[PDB]
Amino acid sequence: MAVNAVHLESDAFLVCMNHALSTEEVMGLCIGEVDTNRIVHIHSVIILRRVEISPEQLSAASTEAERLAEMTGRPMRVVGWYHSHPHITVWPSHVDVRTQAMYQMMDQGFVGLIFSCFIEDKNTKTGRVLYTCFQSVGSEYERIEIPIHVV
Amino acid sequence: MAVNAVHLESDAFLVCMNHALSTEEVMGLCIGEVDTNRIVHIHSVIILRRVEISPEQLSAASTEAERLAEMTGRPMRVVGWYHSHPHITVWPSHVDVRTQAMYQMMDQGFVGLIFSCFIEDKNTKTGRVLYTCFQSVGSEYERIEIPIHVV
Ligand SMILES: [Zn+2]
Ligand SMILES: [Zn+2]
Repeated sequence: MAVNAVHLESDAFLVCMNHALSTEEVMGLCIGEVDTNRIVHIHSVIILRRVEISPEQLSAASTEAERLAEMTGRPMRVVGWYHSHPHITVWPSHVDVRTQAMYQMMDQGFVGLIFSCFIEDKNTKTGRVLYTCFQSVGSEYERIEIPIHVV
Repeated sequence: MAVNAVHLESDAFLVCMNHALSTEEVMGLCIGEVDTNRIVHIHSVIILRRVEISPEQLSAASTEAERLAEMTGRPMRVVGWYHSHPHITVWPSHVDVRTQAMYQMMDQGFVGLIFSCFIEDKNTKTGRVLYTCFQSVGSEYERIEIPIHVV
């Protein structure tokens, strides 16, 4: 079992929350660290528009990794990826599962993260936001949920 | 200081050594882990032919990351990149420094690794192989050597 849990610091949570409400095609970059107990600490999340990473994406990631490392004193890095599900259920689409899968070909403890304000019940007057953390598992891959906590 | 030292297990060393002798354009992928003391453990190295990673490169990396994690029990990942300097000095070319620099925009503790059997003295009868570990540091980037040990 690669990752036991994911500790998401409250500020990075609020960022994902704010974009989950956007309700509009982008993807986020989770930045933080991993400790002895296979726990992924996410201190910040940056949201921007085979495996390829644009120089625009690199500079944004590096800038926050600098700001975080300068704050904490510890070295930071990209540990996960975020995107929103405003028009579908919070669960990872089969594309997300196959995407996360090839991400794990590099970090193996890499993490998939999804927020969703979507509600199919069109008669309820009650607000809802879901957030799940997932990975991937011959033959096809499938979702495996990772416990996620907020600090 | 992102990384204190690099612990390179003896078998991964021999691999880099074997290709350093090839004397012939490829690049290697260092696979391992990082611990509390900012030490990069490299358990294996795979050598194959903006930031882009081919699906051919991904499958190779994942396969060894599986084999290592199955052996050690701990989760593995890509921690560095290797290439040989058979026709130049062991020191990182300015391209290597700029390459390593944008690698660090993702991992920050990511490591550059170079082996070299090159000897400019054409009158000496004595064999030599150098290996250095480096990173990158507004304005231009420059080489910063990382201590490297073999297990
Ligand atoms: Zn999706
Ligand atoms: Zn070079």
